Amino acid sequence: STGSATTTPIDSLDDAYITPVQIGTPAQTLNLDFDTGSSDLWVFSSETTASEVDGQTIYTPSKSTTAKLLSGATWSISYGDGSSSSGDVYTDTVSVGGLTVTGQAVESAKKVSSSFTEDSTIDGLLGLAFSTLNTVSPTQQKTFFDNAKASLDSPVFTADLGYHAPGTYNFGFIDTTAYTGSITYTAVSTKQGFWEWTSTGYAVGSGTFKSTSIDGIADTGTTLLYLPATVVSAYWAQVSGAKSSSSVGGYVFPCSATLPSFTFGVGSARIVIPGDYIDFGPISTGSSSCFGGIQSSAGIGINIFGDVALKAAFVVFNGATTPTLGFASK
Repeated sequence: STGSATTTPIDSLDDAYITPVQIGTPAQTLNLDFDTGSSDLWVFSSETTASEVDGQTIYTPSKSTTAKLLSGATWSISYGDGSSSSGDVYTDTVSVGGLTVTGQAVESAKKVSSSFTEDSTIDGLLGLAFSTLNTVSPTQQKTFFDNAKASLDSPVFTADLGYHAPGTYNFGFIDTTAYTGSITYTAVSTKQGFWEWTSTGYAVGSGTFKSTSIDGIADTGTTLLYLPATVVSAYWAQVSGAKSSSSVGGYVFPCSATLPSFTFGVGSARIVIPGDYIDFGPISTGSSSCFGGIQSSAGIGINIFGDVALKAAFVVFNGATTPTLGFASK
């Protein structure tokens, strides 16, 4: 089997991407944030505290003939941005882009934090990291991909995120028309439960490539590119007037600037992020200070290849017995 679904930016900045997901019988379609940095599939629901729902579409398990309470199971998760959610668990039929999993753990939110409430466009998350990170207790549950894997034509999924435009998540096949050149594959460590890999270096603009190992994660659920302070300083030093602002919470730059590109290494291959992808717009409406898309990972404790980086590439998440990651230009 295979599946193919379009993923769409939630706003004009590509802050996140949402993908329609069918849950239950008859289908209830929710728009979920596919997140390769976590491993829970959770949804706004009929059980979510009413004051914490503001415009989201909810899953109502009592209206699904295939929903079953997973008795005694609870979940609770916190994300890198400090947001969180928790609740109980149902199993139900879940389909993405024509690919169907029966008995998928669907984690129903009883509580969500303010940033989730405030984001009316995101009806929940679909985790695509390794199932060892799943938070369900006392019986850990498998991700949608893990459940689908044995049925897929090939044990892979791909992320093809657009810049200010829709893109595609495919399951079970590699669309050879979706990228240029060849795909370069690189080793993955699953020791921390992430799609963790080591970039071979970077360049700023038309500058020379610096060979240096950068361990980080491929994370579709993180908006920005978080790299070591040395690398980030070298980038922003090429933008007149750019500075790190503690009050804003990172690097900002004059909105009048033209940003240089940023290149990252994948083995001997190179992925180029155009300068425009690094512009996240005014810090507040009407400001001439703009937020940067490359930020320091210092104090996160991990480097994160988020959407800013991933949307510059066609990315293969290879879930074979020994997982790997592939990157191609597009």
